[PDB]
Parts: sequence; structure tokens; C-alpha cells
Amino acid sequence: DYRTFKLSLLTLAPIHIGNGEKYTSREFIYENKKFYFPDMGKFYNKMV
RNA sequence: ACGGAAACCUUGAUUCUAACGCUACUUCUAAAUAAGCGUUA
Repeated sequence: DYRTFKLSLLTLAPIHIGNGEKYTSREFIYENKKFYFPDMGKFYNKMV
């Protein structure tokens, strides 16, 4: 009594779904032609 | 020097045996972390 469909989604453009949170500029590094988002806990552990 | 004297209403006995506060029941129902970019330059 159940019908199952498969929906294949091909993005034709950028698609953003947020969670309400935002990276601040004190949280990512722009270098080597890339944006690096480190883990803040790991960064702090290496910085202590 | 009294129809009086002497004489335990006393001994032994478990208010005990058996028995599920149990049977059935979805913390469930819909819901894009999303909308607006004006005016000046």
C-alpha cells in the first residue's frame, strides 16, 4: 500500500540551506587560494 | 471459741495455608531557517 519514489536533484545553481549560525572572520583563514575553516576546539588546544 | 480451716478456673493451642495491582494503548498530527534591497551616489 506504500509507493516509493526516487527524486534525483541536480543543482543548476548554488543552493544554501542554513542552520541560523554564521562563521565570523575570526574563524576562517583566506590563504593559498582557499578558505580554511578550522575546528575552534582543536585550534585552541594547539594554541594552549 | 465466726458452717468454719486449707484450695489459681489452671495446664497445652501461630488468626494460619493459597493468590503477580494485572490485561490493551506510537507523546502523536501539518510546518523549506526563511522574507524584504529602497533612496542617493
